[PDB]
Amino acid sequence: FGPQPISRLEQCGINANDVKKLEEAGFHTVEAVAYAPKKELINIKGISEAKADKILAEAAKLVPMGFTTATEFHQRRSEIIQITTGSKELDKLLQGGIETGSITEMFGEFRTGKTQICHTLAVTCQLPIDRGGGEGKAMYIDTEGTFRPERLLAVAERYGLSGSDVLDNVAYARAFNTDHQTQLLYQASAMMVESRYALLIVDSATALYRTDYSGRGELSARQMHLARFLRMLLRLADEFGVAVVITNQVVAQVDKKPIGGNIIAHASTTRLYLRKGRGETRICKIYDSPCLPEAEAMFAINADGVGDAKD
Amino acid sequence: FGPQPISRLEQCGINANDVKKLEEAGFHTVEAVAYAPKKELINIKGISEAKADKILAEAAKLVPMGFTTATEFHQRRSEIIQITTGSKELDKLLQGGIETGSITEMFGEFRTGKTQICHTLAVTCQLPIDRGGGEGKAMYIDTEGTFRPERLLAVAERYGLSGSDVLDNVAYARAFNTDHQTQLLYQASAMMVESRYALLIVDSATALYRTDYSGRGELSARQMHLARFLRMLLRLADEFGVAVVITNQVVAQVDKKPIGGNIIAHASTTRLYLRKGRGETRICKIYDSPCLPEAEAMFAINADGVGDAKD
Amino acid sequence: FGPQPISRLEQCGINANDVKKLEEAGFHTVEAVAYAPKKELINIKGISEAKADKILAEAAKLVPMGFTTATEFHQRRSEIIQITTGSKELDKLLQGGIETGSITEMFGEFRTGKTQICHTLAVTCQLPIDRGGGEGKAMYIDTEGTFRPERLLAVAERYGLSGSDVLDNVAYARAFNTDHQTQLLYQASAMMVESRYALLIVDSATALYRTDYSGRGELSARQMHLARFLRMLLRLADEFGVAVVITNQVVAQVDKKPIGGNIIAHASTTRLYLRKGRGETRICKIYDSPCLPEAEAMFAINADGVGDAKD
Ligand SMILES: Nc1ncnc2c1ncn2[C@@H]1O[C@H](COP(=O)(O)OP(=O)(O)NP(=O)(O)O)[C@@H](O)[C@H]1O
Ligand SMILES: Nc1ncnc2c1ncn2[C@@H]1O[C@H](COP(=O)(O)OP(=O)(O)NP(=O)(O)O)[C@@H](O)[C@H]1O
Ligand SMILES: Nc1ncnc2c1ncn2[C@@H]1O[C@H](COP(=O)(O)OP(=O)(O)NP(=O)(O)O)[C@@H](O)[C@H]1O
Repeated sequence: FGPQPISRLEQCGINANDVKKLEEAGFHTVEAVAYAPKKELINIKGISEAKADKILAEAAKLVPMGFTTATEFHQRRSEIIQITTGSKELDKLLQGGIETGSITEMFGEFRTGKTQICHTLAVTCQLPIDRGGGEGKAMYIDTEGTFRPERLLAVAERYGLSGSDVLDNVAYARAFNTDHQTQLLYQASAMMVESRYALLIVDSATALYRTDYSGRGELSARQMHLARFLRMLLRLADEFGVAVVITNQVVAQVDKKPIGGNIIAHASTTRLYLRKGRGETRICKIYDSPCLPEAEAMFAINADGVGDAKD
Repeated sequence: FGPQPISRLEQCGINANDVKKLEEAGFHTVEAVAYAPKKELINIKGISEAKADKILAEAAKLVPMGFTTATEFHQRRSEIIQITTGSKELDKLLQGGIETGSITEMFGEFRTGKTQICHTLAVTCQLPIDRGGGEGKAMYIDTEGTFRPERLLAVAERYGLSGSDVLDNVAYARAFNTDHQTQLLYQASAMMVESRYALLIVDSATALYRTDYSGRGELSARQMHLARFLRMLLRLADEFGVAVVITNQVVAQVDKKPIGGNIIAHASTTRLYLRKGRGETRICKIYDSPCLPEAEAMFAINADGVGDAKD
Repeated sequence: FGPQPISRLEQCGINANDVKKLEEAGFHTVEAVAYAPKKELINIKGISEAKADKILAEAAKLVPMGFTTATEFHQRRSEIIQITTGSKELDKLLQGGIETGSITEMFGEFRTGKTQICHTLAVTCQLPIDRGGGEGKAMYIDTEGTFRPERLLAVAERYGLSGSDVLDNVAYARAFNTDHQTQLLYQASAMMVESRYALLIVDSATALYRTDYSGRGELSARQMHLARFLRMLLRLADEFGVAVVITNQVVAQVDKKPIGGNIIAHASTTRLYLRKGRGETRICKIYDSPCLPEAEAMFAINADGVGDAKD
């Protein structure tokens, strides 16, 4: 029920031809269709004045904000679900868990468990609201080929759900390059129209972007392309309130650091760092998150997935 | 009491039809209606000569400057309120605080606390004049979705005010694109007609402008659009004397820098830089401000908001 | 004593009605009334032949040049006062200072100190001729709202003058748009009739002109309007010999530059560039000035105003 469909903005100014171009353009709702600047709609082989009428009409009949106090907004935030991670110590750290209708991503070294957390979340989101993760199908865009359904099965056994049913409600595709990476998101937006989603794990979203192209010159272009990809996610984030989790790679300071420069920085509504401890033990620390201060946690990696310190 | 309303410029040349177009055009006062060039009024389906009469009539009965010495002006500046930041060290830096009827904005890296300062100011402005921040409702245009009423509650507890009352006097809306960004300002101007305002925090005003469009070609257009947005703010700044605070993003030099190019530069009646120090500690330094020289400060981020170096 | 009044051109052809229109037209002298071509006077609801008689009469009794050698003119240039800047290094650069009965303007980046220099000059012009700046009241048209009387007080303390008296002899108004910008100049011309003036700082004269209107189309109009504004200044420059200083904004080359195209180019009787150096230090360099070739200078910004390199 979360969004209002495109076929709803059919007041008296949605003809066949009019709405024959908006869907194909990549608009499968009224929200993301309003959210768009005159700039957007005009660049899609429409008529200047015809397209302008389309905007104003929909906008009046979509609640396009206009200083709606703060008390009312405060209540809005109380209704937002927070997904459980499976570790009590990790849950405590997030004062509940991973926020929806936001951007939340972790980076660390290889072996640290960023890929791990994603698999665990893919299952934990397939539960009753009362048991943390609220009902809603999970989508996984992997870029590393590090998807392992077997890992999901072990998590399903811990939480005592039918593996086969859980795997029906997690959806997968592999993005293989930058242009594909962006392109895949348009398919994503269509997917969440038909059925209610809760979760995105985009495995290594930004990690592809380093091998992708350039290096040090015509990187301007990379930052532009990433920023464009990232704004789309955020569009997708407020439109439906699906929870965006991105995986990140790191680079040494050489004079230990989340890659992609700053563009990813300003995007992040919540940041996390992983590093390896002794044996199976691992450390998560918050980096940048508006809500709660910087804090550390012990947790471990069990055969059941991401759990508390077995010791 | 700060402005004179549109229905005041009703001497003998404000008919129904005459004043039926000025409001809808985006004029909710006599100040901003005078401040306008013949250019402005003429571009709004009015009559050349009819509109010209409207200008001259209002202008004579609005004190449209004309070399009113400097001693008189000096006294005017003594009457301007300076908002407190909550950190004594930070307050000292601004020889009182954030000037009203101006443009004051900070930029830094992610995690630095630009968003932080905004939330803190949103509360500090809801106080008696004697306790720094003068009485007058706060308006928050966010673009990042980094608004957290919870953060405001912690600040309210420190200063011992009713959270619920404070949240009634802070107003919120999210701008989602360039055209929306500008559009939202027209609603803003109407808002401050009905009730007395003190504060604007526009979170990431300029930060939206990078993902917004183009890059390196047809950027001319971006600068034009930003400059237009920025002049409107300034219009709003002298008209009512509401205090404008803008958040900014940064870009690496690649051969560390406030984005949007120079257009934002000339706008700024006061500039600030934030960077991260060791632990919870942070550094603010002044950049460009006509009044006081370049100086540095230690401050920290407490659970109460932006405070002094706990140490 | 600098000009001859309008009521002086009352030989035998200045009636009530005749001189009832020239003042209101914007003529408060014989100089600017003579400099005007037939075109001017005829466009102000006068009689063709009546207005023609008005021209010829005044012209005969105003010394309207007529190829007056070179040697005599050379002596005229020796009598022109040159205002001090307060920095010995900066003074040396101008072989004395800012020429009067001319157009002298600086541009640079934000933070560079163009606004700074203006404030400093506003005080330095309130002195005995022997101490640089010659006696005569200062007028400041600001467009940015970057006027700070406090800055003038610090300068007054250095030069040991009564702040209150100095502020009585600096006059201020804010121009808020193009039409206002031009309009304000007519009030200016009247101001200098009653009392002897020395100085104009027009803060950001041209800087308003970019946000003002258009962009890339119907810019021909901007050029026309600026050129008209600029010619008026020059009229004001030869008429009274009041010293015109204009502030300018800059634009990136995008393939660092004084804004407003070429029209400002030909106007400039002397040009200056500012850029930031290390710490409080700044560099001024001459651009285009007929008199002395291109040279560079170190100077600094002290709490006393614009001074020499403290080091
Ligand atoms: N079934 C399992 N039970 C317990 N531990 C496991 C299991 N499978 C793998 N591990 C270990 O748990 C750790 C998890 O980190 P891992 O998620 O593999 O890092 P990562 O995020 O994949 N790095 P990248 O390869 O760049 O994506 C590894 O060090 C593995 O050896
Ligand atoms: N309740 C709290 N008490 C103390 N510290 C906090 C609290 N909440 C968050 N923090 C931390 O304080 C810092 C504030 O910086 P922050 O305001 O989040 O940067 P920012 O301006 O939001 N960057 P952006 O995400 O681009 O808008 C962060 O590094 C947080 O970890
Ligand atoms: N009282 C003071 N003493 C010493 N330095 C100061 C003082 N006040 C301001 N400054 C600094 O001196 C510099 C002067 O430049 P400034 O005149 O502010 O540039 P500008 O011409 O105003 N640019 P714009 O904002 O476009 O008009 C700034 O970088 C200030 O931080």
